[PDB]
Amino acid sequence: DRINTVRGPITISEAGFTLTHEHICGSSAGFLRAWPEFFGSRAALVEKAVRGLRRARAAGVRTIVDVSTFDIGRDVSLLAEVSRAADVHIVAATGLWEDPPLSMRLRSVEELTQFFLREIQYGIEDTGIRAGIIKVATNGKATPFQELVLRAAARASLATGVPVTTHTAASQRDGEQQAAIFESEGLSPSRVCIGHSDDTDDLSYLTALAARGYLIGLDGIPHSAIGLEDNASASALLGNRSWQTRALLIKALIDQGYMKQILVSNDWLFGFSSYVTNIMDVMDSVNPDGMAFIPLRVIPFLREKGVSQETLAGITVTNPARFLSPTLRA
Amino acid sequence: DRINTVRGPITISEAGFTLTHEHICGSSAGFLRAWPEFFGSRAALVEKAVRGLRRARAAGVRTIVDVSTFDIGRDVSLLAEVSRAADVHIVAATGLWEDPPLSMRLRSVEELTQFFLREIQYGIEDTGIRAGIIKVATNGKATPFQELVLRAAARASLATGVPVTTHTAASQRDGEQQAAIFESEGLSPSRVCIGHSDDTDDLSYLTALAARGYLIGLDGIPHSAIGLEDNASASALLGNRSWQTRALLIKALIDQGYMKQILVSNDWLFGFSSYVTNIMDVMDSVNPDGMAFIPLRVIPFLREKGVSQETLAGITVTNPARFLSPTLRA
Ligand SMILES: *[C@H]1CC[C@@](C)(CC)CC1
Ligand SMILES: *[C@H]1CC[C@@](C)(CC)CC1
Ligand SMILES: [Zn+2]
Ligand SMILES: [Zn+2]
Ligand SMILES: [Zn+2]
Ligand SMILES: [Zn+2]
Repeated sequence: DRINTVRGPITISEAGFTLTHEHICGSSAGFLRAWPEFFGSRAALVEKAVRGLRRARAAGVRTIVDVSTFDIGRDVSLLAEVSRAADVHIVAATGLWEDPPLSMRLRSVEELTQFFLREIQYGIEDTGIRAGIIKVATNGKATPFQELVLRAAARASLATGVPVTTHTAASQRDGEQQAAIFESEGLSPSRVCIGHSDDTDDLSYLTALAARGYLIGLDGIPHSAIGLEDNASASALLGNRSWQTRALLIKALIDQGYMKQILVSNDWLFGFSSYVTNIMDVMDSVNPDGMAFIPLRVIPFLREKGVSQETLAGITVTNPARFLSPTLRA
Repeated sequence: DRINTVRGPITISEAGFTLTHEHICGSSAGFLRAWPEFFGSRAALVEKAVRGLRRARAAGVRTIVDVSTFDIGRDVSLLAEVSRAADVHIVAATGLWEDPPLSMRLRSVEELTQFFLREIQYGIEDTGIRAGIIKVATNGKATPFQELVLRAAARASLATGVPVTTHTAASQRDGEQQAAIFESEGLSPSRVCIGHSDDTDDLSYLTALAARGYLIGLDGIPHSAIGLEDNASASALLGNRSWQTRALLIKALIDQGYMKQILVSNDWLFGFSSYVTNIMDVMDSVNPDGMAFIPLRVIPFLREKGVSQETLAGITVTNPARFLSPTLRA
């Protein structure tokens, strides 16, 4: 019962209020090292992230789970530096997202399992920092390689107790296939969060997952392009459903009896090179609260709509602790 | 008139016998750092590369051009270590090959030009090592992003005098479109090598490029799967034309008056993670000479077929020096 962070193991009690799907920087493997000026400078990115995490900490956040994989350009040295300076725990991820390079896409399920286990059990690169979560992705029907990634993630989870969290095209109901593959490997749904699930309003899809034991990641609450006029790229990324609409899915699942299975987050970033240039500026204009958006805006909104403080504390503290603490069956 | 290597500038005289298309390791950005055990260990890869380069040096090679880009997982610290230990100059590359990540594929022609110029004029990552060549790629008709890469490579070459070298699907005559795009930006064909050109027997394609001034990269001479029975992956990568057939294209271009435009190489590697597992073992069984294959087997073969020593010295020493030495018009 300890959770690996970029600064070492922490007890479940130390995690506190936890955002379960966030990014310091959404990039690509090697990109921050090769082209730091894309972000102004590495120091500028560090400074921005520390300011943002300090603001989140002032609003009550104690831990974020950075679900950046290898192919999101996860730099655990950057995460450790930012975590130290902001006094916010950061859980790092292994796994693979939607942009694996050839050297990953040509691998077998066994090889991929070895790589994920390396990052969980030994360390990331030469840093000794161990991942506390496994991140995977589909965008519609899984590609053949994505099927291997899902299976390898299940195998790594079954060996270590570390949970799996997923990226979906929620409107395509990807979670159903993801669940099918995970269960074919014997993985407990208690160890899996189906993420980007606030991208859909289909309650039959969401409750079908929750009914069989999955955690539901409502992780992009502030993502919306409403009020951005004539920005095609921002609308394609963020959608045109309001943050209130996304947040009300939290209340819906509470009202259906799934309060213990909800995980809430911002899916925010402090740099973002894997999309159009200046998307970060657009996103910061939409949501200047950044990662503090959940505690500063969503929690009071749900309280106004009748959700209790106790229930929201369970969702933001108890559920992330139960999810992250390593086990085969949570 | 100095050429950048991973150990600093060298004079044109110091380059000597030069292989113009080689790789220490064919991988993906960040992969060697994240999963060195894929290659046994980093130290094992270093040892293998040093042994191979020492064998090449004993056969007469003095310089190789490592045309690994960012997305081939070029590790210039690895190149410098291997170059020091083997006493063989290594020229590093910028540019982009066929596996760019999202953080590259979303960039503009201007942004890409900035990145290529960074690696030529300032340094690669934080190493201060500067690229001496720009590598680009198409596989058939250029994708929209590949058109931007080709244009940015031309712009970087026009600003610095550093040459461009290309990957083609030679049987699809990619060099014709590559030339068209390069020339639309004003780039001199004297600054461009159209590579993998030994993958085709079409002399009308090859002479059409050479006639307008391009250098012709006959750079995969030992690549052949003849005599490998029932290895689909090796045959798809290496082809079923013999090394003698590839080598005779050198003689053909000499006989057509293009001796000053021929560049010859092995396109060898000491590690190879961007293809099927154990491809390196298959390749080493096909060609145990590795990068020494050109001087030990191809040069004597061409001499037996009537090519003079003087002409082969011009192709292996003079042409690479004229190609690499920075200039707008060579
Ligand atoms: C938390 C306490 C339970 C209610 C009131 C009903 C599920 C929701 C808020
Ligand atoms: C090098 C000298 C010229 C010949 C004999 C004819 C082009 C080829 C070998
Ligand atoms: Zn995602
Ligand atoms: Zn995310
Ligand atoms: Zn190539
Ligand atoms: Zn090559």
